Amino acid sequence: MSEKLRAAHLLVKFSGSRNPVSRRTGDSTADVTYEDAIKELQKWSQRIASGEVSFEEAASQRSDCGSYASGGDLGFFSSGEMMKPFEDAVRALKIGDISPIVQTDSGLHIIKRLA
Repeated sequence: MSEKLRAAHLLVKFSGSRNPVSRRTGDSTADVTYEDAIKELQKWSQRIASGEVSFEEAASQRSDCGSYASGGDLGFFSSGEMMKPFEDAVRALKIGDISPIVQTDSGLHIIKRLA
């Protein structure tokens, strides 16, 4: 029951990740690798978890995905409406839970369930 979900996600792009331009670089993220990207995502995913910054604060600046202008959080969607490894993580956490560094087609993600 209840197919509708709400979640917040961050997206990091890296040199060669199909699209070498992040909202965090604006021009190109072709200088940062998947390692440097994980190095970065793991810090924001850390701070968001530790309480240094909120997902919103990190996402709006760092996330290359359109949710940068939304606060990282998305609206309501039907379970399975996202990406395979993305939704895999979303279902793997409840409200208030954040997922470990999950890579995707075009880069890196961390997601937390809002509802």
